[PDB]
Amino acid sequence: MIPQTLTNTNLFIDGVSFAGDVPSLTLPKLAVKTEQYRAGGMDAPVSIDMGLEAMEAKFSTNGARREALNFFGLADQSAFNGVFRGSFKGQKGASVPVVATLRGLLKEVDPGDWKAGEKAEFKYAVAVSYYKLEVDGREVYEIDPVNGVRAINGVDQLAGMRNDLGL
Amino acid sequence: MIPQTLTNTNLFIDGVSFAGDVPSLTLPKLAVKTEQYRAGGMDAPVSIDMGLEAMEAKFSTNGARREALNFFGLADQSAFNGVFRGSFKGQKGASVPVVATLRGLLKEVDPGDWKAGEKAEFKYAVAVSYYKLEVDGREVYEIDPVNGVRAINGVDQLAGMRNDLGL
Amino acid sequence: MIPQTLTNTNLFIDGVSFAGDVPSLTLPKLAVKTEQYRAGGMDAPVSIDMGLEAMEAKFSTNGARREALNFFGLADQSAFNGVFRGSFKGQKGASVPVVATLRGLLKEVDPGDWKAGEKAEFKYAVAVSYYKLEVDGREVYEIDPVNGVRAINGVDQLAGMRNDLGL
Amino acid sequence: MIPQTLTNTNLFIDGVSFAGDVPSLTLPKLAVKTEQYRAGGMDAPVSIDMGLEAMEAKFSTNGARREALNFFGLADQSAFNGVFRGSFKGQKGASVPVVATLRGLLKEVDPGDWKAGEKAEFKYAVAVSYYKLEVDGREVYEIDPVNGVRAINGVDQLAGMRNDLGL
Amino acid sequence: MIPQTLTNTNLFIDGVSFAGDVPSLTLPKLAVKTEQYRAGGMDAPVSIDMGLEAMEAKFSTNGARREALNFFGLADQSAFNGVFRGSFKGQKGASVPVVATLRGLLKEVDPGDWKAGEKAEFKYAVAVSYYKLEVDGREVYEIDPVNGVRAINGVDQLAGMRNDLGL
Amino acid sequence: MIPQTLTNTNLFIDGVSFAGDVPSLTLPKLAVKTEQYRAGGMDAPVSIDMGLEAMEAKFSTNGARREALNFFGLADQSAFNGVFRGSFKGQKGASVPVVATLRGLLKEVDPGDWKAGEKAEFKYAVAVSYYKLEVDGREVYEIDPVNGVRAINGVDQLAGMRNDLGL
Amino acid sequence: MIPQTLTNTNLFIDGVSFAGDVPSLTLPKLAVKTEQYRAGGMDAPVSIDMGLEAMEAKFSTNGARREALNFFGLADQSAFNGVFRGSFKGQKGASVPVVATLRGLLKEVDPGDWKAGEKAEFKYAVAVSYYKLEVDGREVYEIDPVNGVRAINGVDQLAGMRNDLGL
Amino acid sequence: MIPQTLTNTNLFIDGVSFAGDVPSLTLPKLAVKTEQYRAGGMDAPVSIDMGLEAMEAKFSTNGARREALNFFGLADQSAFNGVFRGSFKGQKGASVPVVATLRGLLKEVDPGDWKAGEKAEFKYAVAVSYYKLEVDGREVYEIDPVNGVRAINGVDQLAGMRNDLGL
Amino acid sequence: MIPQTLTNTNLFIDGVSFAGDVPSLTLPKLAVKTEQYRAGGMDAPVSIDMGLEAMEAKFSTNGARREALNFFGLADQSAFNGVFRGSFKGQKGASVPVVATLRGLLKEVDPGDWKAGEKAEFKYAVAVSYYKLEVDGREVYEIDPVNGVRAINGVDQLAGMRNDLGL
Amino acid sequence: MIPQTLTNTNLFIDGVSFAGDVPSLTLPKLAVKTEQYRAGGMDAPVSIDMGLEAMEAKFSTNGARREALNFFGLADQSAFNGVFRGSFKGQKGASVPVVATLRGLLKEVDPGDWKAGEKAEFKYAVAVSYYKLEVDGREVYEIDPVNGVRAINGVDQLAGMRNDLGL
Amino acid sequence: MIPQTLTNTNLFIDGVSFAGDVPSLTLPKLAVKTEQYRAGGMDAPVSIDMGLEAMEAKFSTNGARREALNFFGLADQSAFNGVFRGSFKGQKGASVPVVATLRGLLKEVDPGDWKAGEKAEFKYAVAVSYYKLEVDGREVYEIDPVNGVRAINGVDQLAGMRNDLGL
Amino acid sequence: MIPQTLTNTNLFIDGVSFAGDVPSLTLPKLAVKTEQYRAGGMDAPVSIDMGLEAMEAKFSTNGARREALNFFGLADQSAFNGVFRGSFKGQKGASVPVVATLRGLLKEVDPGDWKAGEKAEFKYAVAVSYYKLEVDGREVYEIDPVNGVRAINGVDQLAGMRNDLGL
Repeated sequence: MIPQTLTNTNLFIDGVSFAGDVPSLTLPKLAVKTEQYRAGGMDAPVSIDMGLEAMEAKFSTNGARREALNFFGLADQSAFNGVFRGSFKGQKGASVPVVATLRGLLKEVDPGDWKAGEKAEFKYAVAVSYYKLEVDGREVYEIDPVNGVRAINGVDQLAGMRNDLGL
Repeated sequence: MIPQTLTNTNLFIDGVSFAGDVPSLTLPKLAVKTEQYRAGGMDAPVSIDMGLEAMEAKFSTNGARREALNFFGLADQSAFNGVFRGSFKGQKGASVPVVATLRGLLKEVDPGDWKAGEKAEFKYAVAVSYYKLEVDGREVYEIDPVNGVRAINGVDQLAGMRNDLGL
Repeated sequence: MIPQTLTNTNLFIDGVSFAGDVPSLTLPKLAVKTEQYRAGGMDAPVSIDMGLEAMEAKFSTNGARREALNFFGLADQSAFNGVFRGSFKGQKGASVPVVATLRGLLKEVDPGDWKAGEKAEFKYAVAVSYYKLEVDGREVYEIDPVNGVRAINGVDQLAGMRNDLGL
Repeated sequence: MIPQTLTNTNLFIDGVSFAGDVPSLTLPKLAVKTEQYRAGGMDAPVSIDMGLEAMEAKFSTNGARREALNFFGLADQSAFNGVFRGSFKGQKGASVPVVATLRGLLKEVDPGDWKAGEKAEFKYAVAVSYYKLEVDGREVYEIDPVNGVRAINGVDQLAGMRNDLGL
Repeated sequence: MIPQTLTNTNLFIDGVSFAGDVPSLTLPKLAVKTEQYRAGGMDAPVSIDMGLEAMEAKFSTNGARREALNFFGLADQSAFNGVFRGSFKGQKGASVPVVATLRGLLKEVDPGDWKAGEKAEFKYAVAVSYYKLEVDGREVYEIDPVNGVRAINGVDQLAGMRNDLGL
Repeated sequence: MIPQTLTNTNLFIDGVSFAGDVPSLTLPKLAVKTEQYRAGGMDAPVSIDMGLEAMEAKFSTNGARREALNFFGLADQSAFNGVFRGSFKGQKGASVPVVATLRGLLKEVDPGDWKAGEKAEFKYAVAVSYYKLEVDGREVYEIDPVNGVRAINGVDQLAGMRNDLGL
Repeated sequence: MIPQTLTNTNLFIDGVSFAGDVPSLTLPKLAVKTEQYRAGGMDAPVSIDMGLEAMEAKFSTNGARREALNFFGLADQSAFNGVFRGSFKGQKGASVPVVATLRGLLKEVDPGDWKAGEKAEFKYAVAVSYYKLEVDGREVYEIDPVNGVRAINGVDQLAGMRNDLGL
Repeated sequence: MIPQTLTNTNLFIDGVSFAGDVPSLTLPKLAVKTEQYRAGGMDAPVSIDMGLEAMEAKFSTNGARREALNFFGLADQSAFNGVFRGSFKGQKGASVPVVATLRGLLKEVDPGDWKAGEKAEFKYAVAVSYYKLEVDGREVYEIDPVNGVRAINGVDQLAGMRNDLGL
Repeated sequence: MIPQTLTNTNLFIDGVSFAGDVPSLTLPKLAVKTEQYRAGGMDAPVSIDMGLEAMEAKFSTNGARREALNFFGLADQSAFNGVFRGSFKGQKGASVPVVATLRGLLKEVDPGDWKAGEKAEFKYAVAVSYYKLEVDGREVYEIDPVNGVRAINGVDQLAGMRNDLGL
Repeated sequence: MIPQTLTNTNLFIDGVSFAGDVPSLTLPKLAVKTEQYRAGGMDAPVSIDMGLEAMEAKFSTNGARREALNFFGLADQSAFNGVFRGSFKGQKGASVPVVATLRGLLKEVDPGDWKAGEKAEFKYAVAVSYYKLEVDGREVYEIDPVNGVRAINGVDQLAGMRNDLGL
Repeated sequence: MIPQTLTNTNLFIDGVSFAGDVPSLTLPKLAVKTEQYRAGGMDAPVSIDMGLEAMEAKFSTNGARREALNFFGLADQSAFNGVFRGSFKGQKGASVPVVATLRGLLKEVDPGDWKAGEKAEFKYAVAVSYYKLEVDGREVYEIDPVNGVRAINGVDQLAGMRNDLGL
Repeated sequence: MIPQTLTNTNLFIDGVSFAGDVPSLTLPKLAVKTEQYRAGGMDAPVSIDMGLEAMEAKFSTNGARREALNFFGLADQSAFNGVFRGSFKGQKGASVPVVATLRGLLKEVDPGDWKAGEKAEFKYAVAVSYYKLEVDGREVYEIDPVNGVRAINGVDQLAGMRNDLGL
């Protein structure tokens, strides 16, 4: 119960600050692989959580930022680290930091149309292999796909699966 | 026969009020699985009610509302409760409350593009496993898919199906 | 040879007047299942009338109109009656009533985005099982799919089919 | 020399009309037992008419139509009567009735997969012991296998065989 | 070599003039069934004329014009006659009449959204079984699909096909 | 003469309800061992009813339903009971129960491909040693193979055979 | 060396034109009874021409065309005459007629599934006892199986066989 | 290195000038059938030139230009000649003529919506069977598909193919 | 009576975890050698349990997993152990482990088509000589073919056979 | 080590060029009659070369190409000559001619379904009695079955067989 | 951490400067063929780098630039060289050159609609067979697909692949 | 426990690299001749290893690769050597070489349909007489059929057979 939204952002990659060239910043969309499930004895289908969808982050630059141009197509996937920061200010004089540590693959580099008097707008896309979202210094999520972590507030929801499969 | 429409809204999740951060609120669309049916002796197809479609609610926030960010991807589906409220005011000085109790899965979390001076606009989607719509304190609907309830004004339309299938 | 168009409308359901809450009214589209037919000895295909398409009416409300919210998903299909009225006024001071009696299924209920200061705009859709259109008090059409009626000005075009099939 | 095809159908069994539940209707395929015949003095084989193949009709229902469910496996073969009707409409406003009186055995009852929100689609098959096809009220064929009738336009083609065999 | 375009139009159906209610008039699009043909010894494909596409005219009314509402879905296809007229005026004071006699099926009737203070805009579509276009009183085209006519300036281009097929 | 089809289903085994896990339900196909019979003096073969074919039911589950996993390969054949229920709803508000009591052998258990994010889809097959189909509470069939029952509407068609063979 | 293909077709039977109802037309496939022959002193088998295969034409109708429905199963084989015509148009404005006179047996009549709003598609098959193919008014082939004719451009290839066998 | 672009255009067909009615003129798009080719030993796919795509020109008129209305659907494909002219003026006082001789089929005639006070806008499309583009009086291209010409500045790139295939 | 299905899997061989490379996992199909049995005095055949069919498991890898590539074709059959694990999660927050201990022969290794930018998809097949299925830590089955065990819930159904044969 | 593939083709028969009508061209498949051979002292079978399989070429036309329609069923087998040409262009500007001289029997002529607005697609098949494949003007193969030639790069592999058999 | 973007551009082809006619310049998009990979023991899919996607550059001209009009469809693919230059100026007085040497195929030439008083806007597309991007005189990337180079800052990421495949 | 799959491939034959023309590469399938064995005292059959199946490799080219076209049908079987290489890259920056040395017979050469603008796709098949698979430089398998070798990790599983048979 208070107005609040984004006011400013910033991007870190390999400790390098892009405070100055992140026009668009995108936190990877989160979804589950809902399988609409209808069986006998039930009229209306119910969705079932059958795991997460593929994550994909995105962030853009307007200049030839050789840092994060040199992380495309590396053989060492998951070497592309990253931190998405966002400053959420309420109505009142209070600021909520939001942090999304990423680690994965710089999937794509898509230089837009160079129109000779218009912004370059390099679009990137990242295929995420690790996702930790923090709000106000507190863990909200932590995915680790390959290790089987899906944590909510520090509670791994997948502990039962890990027990069933024996890691 | 009176003008009337929405004037203001509010969202409750787990008793927490979001009176202040619900720019877009969406009641789940309702449909039936009409199978266009044409047989011999009839020129034009007739639709047949073969059950309901999948429900999906949606609601959005602009700030890192840790409540309802921490209900994504939980193992305990249907733990995501929810109440969609809407205040319908007529022309004259009268107000009609509309309430849609929900219970299901927080299917999706889709943080929009962070553009550094624009609203964050976190989009969520909910896969609904229970739907009770009330208007002016009176039951309009109640779905319970897994138990086989499709009630209109308190009249379970599926009672014949439940008798035929023996629960 | 006179200008003329719609000026105002109204909706009846179960004798209840919605004179006041029908922003959009839609008469069900009418089509035939034309099968583009080309055979030997003819260069260009000719369409063949192989029956009608599925009908679908639509009408919307902005308030929680409990009448016609309580006709969704009823087991008794074709209990959803309905009358679409439209007042066509010419250039000169004359008014032509257009009436489309409907009877079928309230197929769908789709509450739009509740944006907290914008109209609700409940979208409905109806799967029609009976369609009688009247203009100026005169029968233009009457479909009855299940009985095999497709009348034009009172002339059942399907009488030959009914004779061939023996009802 | 006119476009024409099927527009609508209907099924009668024991005088009961299934005007409403015949999604697929199949007239029994007709063939002769061609024996590809090659002899001395001829390069290319010629087919010889050595009688008809087995007939088999088919028709389907989507509901538990107790009429024609209760004609399976009866001891009294040929008690399963039947009339396949089809309304062939030309391009112009003319309708040609096609009628295939059948009489034989309800050979098979094959309820399809009940998928809980999909049509039932009971498939039947009929082993035919009598076949009279009529077009526009005129006899086209009449088979009577056991009596040795194969009539074309009222002309029993098997009269020579009946004379040779002495009935 | 002179500026020229459409200035005004009119529609006749069954001799009835709609001088007053034809907001949109559409002459049926004409195309050939080009099969992009590439063979050995040729690099680039060449299109081949393999006959015409299906024709479809369209015209709209804003009032309940009972004439041409009563020609939908008639059993007698090709009873829907029609004349599309268009007055092409040059720069100089000269007017070129364009006439497209049509005859076919009123395929479709699609009453637009009745918005209570907006034009009705009944959309129709016609499946054409005969097309004669005239410009300045002179035959430009004449299709007759079922008889195998595709005339240009009175020259049936299909005469060779008619000779080959023997009508 | 009314539209009607399946809307929902359910399965009972040993009184246990699987209202919730029967994606596909299959009633055993019914056929007779038609021997296409051609003799002297008849041109076209006639099928003869020489008894029924082997029955086989099928039903599937997506979870490890230990009930009906523990009925495979039991020494006591015919201990696998079962009830296939199906709710056939007409167009109008009426529901027709269909019941197929089964008793036989759980012939087969075929766990589909486990694809790590897709339904399990355990396929079963049942070899039926008893089949009673009921529609709307009325006996349609009753097979009892080993006792020699083939009843239609309560009329054992095999009574003549039982008399001839002396039980 | 010119593009060319089929553009339109037509069928004659007993002088009756089916210019209007021949969706699919099939000229009988031609083959020889190649016996793959390998002997001593040769590594790879060579095919030997040991006569022709059985011919079979096919053509279909969508309406109850009583002409060519009344030629099935006639005692007088080879009374079913027939002419398959095809208009082959090149790229340039030239048309090549192709004609296949047939004479044989209407082997088969296979009415497809009547689906109540879909084409009937009567499939026929013809067992051919005479085959003359003409292109551009010139004899390409003439088979006469029973008389021992296999002519190419008017040259009976079987004259040596006829001499050897003495007719 | 000089500014330059289109300033004015014109169309010739059969020597007739349409200096006055060519609002939109389109030179046929040119492409090659690139097959994205990836093999062993190479990470990234390389496109391969496997011939040209289908060409299609377009040009429009607003009046009933009987010339080029009378070239649709002619049996003599490639009788539709044509010359697309365009005057490219630089910054300085110099003009570069661009000429695209065409020859092919007037594929399509698509009269737009006649809206009674709006331009007619007849859209045409041409299927091209010959394409010679000239700039400043010099040959840039010449396709001749059927003869196997793809010339650049007078150099047939397909000479090797013609040698390999022996014309 | 609860929704439930597979969400994730894992494979163990010789204690080595393939948590990361099991795209497809297949539990061996289970069947009995039903001999359709018909005798005198019974119309319809009854299936008889005459033992189990051959078992065959399958599992696939996309990388050269030297573990389980080195168990093919070993002289010591039944040295190929194995554990198929599957995590079945219900609707609610509960997880059911399913375990199938296997022991037999790695029958087959079938590397799919290596397409240079597509998954390798090594297909394996296992010929099973021992099968214990467990659900939720409880024995469902245990086959031991060579020792004559077919246990259901710990009850050897073959004890009578072992007594009859004296081990 | 260079990308390369087919770009265009052509067919010669009796010196006549079909540059324009060879949509599909097929070089005859080559195989050996491998007899999977397993003997004592060897675990795994080894294939043995026991001669070639039967060859069969194929090529198709869409028009009534009287040349190569008049070579079917000739008494003089091996009079059907033929040259299959194919232009293989690399990535770089180089073209590799591939030539397969054929000589054998036009085995089969299979006119596809004439669908009245679709390509004719005459399928042929050739039974080959001589096969010389050349690449870039160099002999790759030469079969002569009846003379016992199987040459690779001019080296008759069958010379030992010819010596053993004395021609 | 400094504002920076594109201010001006230029194109070189074959050493010819188009300083004056490059309205739109496009550097080829870079991506990897991510295969979303999910296996056992992991909830969420991880993308895998399986090589690069097809590259495609684009650049446009408004005048008939005979240079780079004469490089379309050349037999010698990779003869189309090219240099994309872009001047990135920061906030402060500093300029960063960006250079993308290209070499491949001028895939496509697409002259836009010539509207008689609007820019011509010739669109080209290039299929790239070599890509070296340089920023500030330093190598950022170098692809060479056919040789297997994917260099980052001079470090060939594909050296392991080249070792594994032996070039 | 790491994601990994194929990324790129290559083929060597006689030391010649086909780095550039191996669209599909197939390692020979490996199986054993399992004889499903059931005896007295055992309910369920057990498979027995009775030796290996026939091996068959496959690899394809799109150009006339005279190397490996000139190894078909050679008298000297097992002169066709070969090395199948595959680069398996994990998630992390590591590459696993897989090598399958082959030696046998080029069994088959099957040039696909040459469609004049589509890849040639020469399919080959190899009958293998020697198979050594290596992963990461380590011997996984070595078959030598004729010498009786079936090695796993350097351990000849057939040593007992060789002792029993005395070589």
